[PDB]
Amino acid sequence: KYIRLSTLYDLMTQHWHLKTPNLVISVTGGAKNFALKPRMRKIFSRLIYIAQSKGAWIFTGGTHYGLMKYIGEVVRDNTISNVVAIGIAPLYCLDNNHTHLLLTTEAKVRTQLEKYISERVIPESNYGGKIPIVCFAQGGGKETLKSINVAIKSKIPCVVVEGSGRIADVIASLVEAEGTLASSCVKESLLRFLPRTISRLSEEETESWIKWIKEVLESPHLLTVIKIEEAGDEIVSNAISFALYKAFSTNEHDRDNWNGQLKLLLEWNQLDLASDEIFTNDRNWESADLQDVMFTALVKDRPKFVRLFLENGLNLRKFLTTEVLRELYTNNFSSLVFKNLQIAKNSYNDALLTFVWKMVEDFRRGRHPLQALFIWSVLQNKKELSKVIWEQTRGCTLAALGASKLLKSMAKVKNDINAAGESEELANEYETRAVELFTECYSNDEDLAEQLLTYSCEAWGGSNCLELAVEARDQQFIAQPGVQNFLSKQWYGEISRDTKNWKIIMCLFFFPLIGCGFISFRFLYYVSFFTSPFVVFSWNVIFYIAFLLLFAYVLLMDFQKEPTALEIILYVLVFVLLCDEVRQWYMNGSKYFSDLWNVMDTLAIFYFIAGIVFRLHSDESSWYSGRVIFCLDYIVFTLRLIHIFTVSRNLGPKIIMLQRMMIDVFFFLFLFAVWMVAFGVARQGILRKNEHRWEWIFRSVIYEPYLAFPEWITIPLVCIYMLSTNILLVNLLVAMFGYTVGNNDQVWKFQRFFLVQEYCSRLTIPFPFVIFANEILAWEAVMKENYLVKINTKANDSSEEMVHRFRQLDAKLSDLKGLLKEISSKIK
Amino acid sequence: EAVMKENYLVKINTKANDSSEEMVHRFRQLDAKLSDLKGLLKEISSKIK
Amino acid sequence: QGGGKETLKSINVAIKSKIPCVVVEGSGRIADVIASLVEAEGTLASSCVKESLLRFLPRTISRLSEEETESWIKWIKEVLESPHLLTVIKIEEAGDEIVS
Amino acid sequence: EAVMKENYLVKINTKANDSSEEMVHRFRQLDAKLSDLKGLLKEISSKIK
Ligand SMILES: CC(C)CCC[C@@H](C)[C@H]1CC[C@H]2[C@@H]3CC=C4C[C@@H](OC(=O)CCC(=O)O)CC[C@]4(C)[C@H]3CC[C@]12C
Ligand code: NA
Repeated sequence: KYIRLSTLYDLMTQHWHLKTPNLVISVTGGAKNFALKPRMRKIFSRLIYIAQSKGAWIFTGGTHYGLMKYIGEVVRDNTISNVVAIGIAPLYCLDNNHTHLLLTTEAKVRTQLEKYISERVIPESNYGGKIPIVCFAQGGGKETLKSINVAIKSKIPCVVVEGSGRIADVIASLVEAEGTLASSCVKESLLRFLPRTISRLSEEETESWIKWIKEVLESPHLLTVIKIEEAGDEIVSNAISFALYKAFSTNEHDRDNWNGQLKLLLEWNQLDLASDEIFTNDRNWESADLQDVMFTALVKDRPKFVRLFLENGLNLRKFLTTEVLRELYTNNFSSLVFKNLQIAKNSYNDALLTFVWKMVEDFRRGRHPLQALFIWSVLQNKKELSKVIWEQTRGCTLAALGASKLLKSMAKVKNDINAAGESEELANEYETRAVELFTECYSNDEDLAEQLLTYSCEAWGGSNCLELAVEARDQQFIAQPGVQNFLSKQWYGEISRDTKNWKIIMCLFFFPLIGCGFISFRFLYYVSFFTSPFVVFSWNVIFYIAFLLLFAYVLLMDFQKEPTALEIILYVLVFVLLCDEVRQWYMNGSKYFSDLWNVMDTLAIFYFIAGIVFRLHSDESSWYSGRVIFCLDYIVFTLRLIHIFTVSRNLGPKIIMLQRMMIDVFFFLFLFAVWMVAFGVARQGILRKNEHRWEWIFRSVIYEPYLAFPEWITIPLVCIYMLSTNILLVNLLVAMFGYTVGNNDQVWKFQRFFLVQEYCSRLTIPFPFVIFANEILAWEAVMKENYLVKINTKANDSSEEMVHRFRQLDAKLSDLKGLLKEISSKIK
Repeated sequence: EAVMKENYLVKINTKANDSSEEMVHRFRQLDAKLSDLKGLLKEISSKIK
Repeated sequence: QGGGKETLKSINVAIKSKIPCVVVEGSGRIADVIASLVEAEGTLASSCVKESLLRFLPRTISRLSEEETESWIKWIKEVLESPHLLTVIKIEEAGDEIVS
Repeated sequence: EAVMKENYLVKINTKANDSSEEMVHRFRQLDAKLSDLKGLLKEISSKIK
């Protein structure tokens, strides 16, 4: 949009586009030669994204050269994600990337434009109104120094310089000094950095450059320098906001209006500036009007200011009212994560997620409120902000684990794998946040720690800290030596673990040996003995062994025609071994039958009742058919006993090698039985009874290989006998090393934990008797307060980077020249 | 993709942190400030005689 | 650790009457004044007090009468008479066991 | 074995190399030499007036 020039604001901000909540000015002029360094393009591309986040205008020289060409390429590429680049200008080629072009006699409406903008009060009023202006200067020469004085002296826009240029490095080096307003220190410099420029024209304009700099350094509170040693991220935001704050602070009317300077420093991210110049206690504030600033410090994603307002005094359990919490979930809860929650609730349903999905619903519909703000910041992956709200929670061994479940149950939703990936790495540093918070709680009194593991929590998720870890599969928390000691103290029960291993077993046989000092547990010690799950599991093996020796005895000597007294006890003991399975039919959820060995125990009893049905029929055809499906069930009641010994010896590091291998041979024998059906058909289809068919053939083809003309066809038959023995032997050896593929220390201790806690979830009564059946938290606050001090003590290896140890040398080196130039002045 | 490209080309030349953590230029800027002393301290004695 | 009127009063009435020790740290308004005023000699700080004390706390001095602001010179010149009763907890004691 | 013992007890207290490679005392001896300046440079201005 060309406009020839020789007020402007009305036809271009009402008929064309929006307002301008920021306005950056890059003063370069038509310098065709410009070294866009990889640092100089870092400044003027972070600036475009900052201006995109604020919706600014960029006034620059509208020509197709230098930085002004590089600027226009970034505004072209960033109108797809609201910067408007207004350009003001042999003949220079025009930059074909400025959406509104404003073509000596033209750098006077540029000054007339910005002063009309800088005066223009707007009732949004975050910078006291008055539309913040920055003037970025980086070049050298005539028009650069002119554009600083006509900026600074007429009205007040800030100027920002960097350490790369001809005259920008002059003013970058002329701020750590005093030179009587630099009436003779200008020519001391300005030929060291630009010697060719001074010998071009008249001295009366070179004399004027002294005046052009003495009007600049009158106000050094409007000139921020971007040094070279700001060699990190966020250096343009640390320079604009540091410049904009100076022009705000020196209005001499915001001493009462300190609240304007806080929302300015909150619109940007200036923690170190706000903590030193606003929250420094020589100013009078009350810390009760901080509440509308805190509500914007959350929803505008300021995780560093929410820590600042809390450490400056803010009762968060009194700030978090219910209308404040519903302004978060209804307005400031992002719809993408909320639609991610519905898919998280349906396909992976859990008691925790039903509590959270109820919580987001009735907060979007209509107490422990601090445990609801922590949910708000952990759902949307506020990674630095949820670490701050976690530090205020009443019980933090719990809430670090429960948030680790809320992330990991949403880290499996594959709608956005990045958000499901950031939730996975955030939950790992809540596992790690809850490991060391527990080992510090376990390096102290261990009985005091284990009461916290089984706390009722007043229904945070309704679960304890230990049960929240096993459902979330937090392998780092459960494999620590604190919890694995607690299980071994639980599985041995009230018996001490220092007796021996065999010393308990020599007391199961002989009941008078418990009453002696032969067991060293901790009046009627037998109830403590026969309720610890070591002796419960030790009873249900020697009873199960003695079950089989009277199942074998009734199958050889007895079992003539009458179900005698030895079989009636064999009837009811199977029913005793059945009446716990109807309680194993409880707490199953149709997935505890998905281990392929609880079902073989349940199909064992269902194969036994058919032997009872076949028994009391008095005919010899079903009596012998009742003996045979008793004898085949004798194998299954041994394969349960063998599977007991298989697990209970290799319960340890070999529990991940086993039961991954067990499915791998379950797959291999399935591929064997598929091949035996194939080899049966190729045997039935060759030998006789060729067409002699009934439903005989549907049952003979299976069992017939188990009991067991060449014109050119015998040579592929052995090639089949090479191809068939390959693909079965390969599956045999793949089953041999399926455990190998796939932090190996933590993964077996959790699998060791999950099996014993499945057996600790059993009733802790022996087998024949199954038919018969808030000031402790004041101690964890000290362990909590020592830990929160410890995680902010951790800046040792950050401070071993001696860039502040070199900076305190620089303060002591600045102590020299500030105090040594005064030594020479008292001599003359 | 040009913005993702331009953020990346800035990033690969931003990477001089562990090169600049070698403080041989942080010692060199001390040497410039130490050269600021002797260039400006020998002139203190000359105005006394 | 603090700043203001009653903090500087509670040091002089400590030190001058009998001898309890005082311990300051590098975080505060007037505590950082006395933290920075131990590596120096200023003729008992009769004119070096106002060289500081507005750099660290500028709003505090423009509140009341000069005759009590003149007294703050006396309130500090009685403090730095005995620098053997005033230990400073510096920021660069960034480890364990710094209070002991 | 007392000589092999005495060389070893010296050796385990010799081991403060990687502790002393943390140059916080090498910066502290600069601070003593920087405190040597201001203790001896304010007296230069007082003999001129
Ligand atoms: C004389 C005949 C007829 C009876 C033989 C008795 C055994 C069948 C019993 C008595 C001793 C028992 C064992 C005693 C000690 C334990 C250790 C235990 O290993 C664990 O540490 C469990 C994991 C844990 O929670 O720490 C597993 C079961 C086991 C082998 C018991 C399994 C069955 C055993 C061998
Ligand atoms: Na075969």
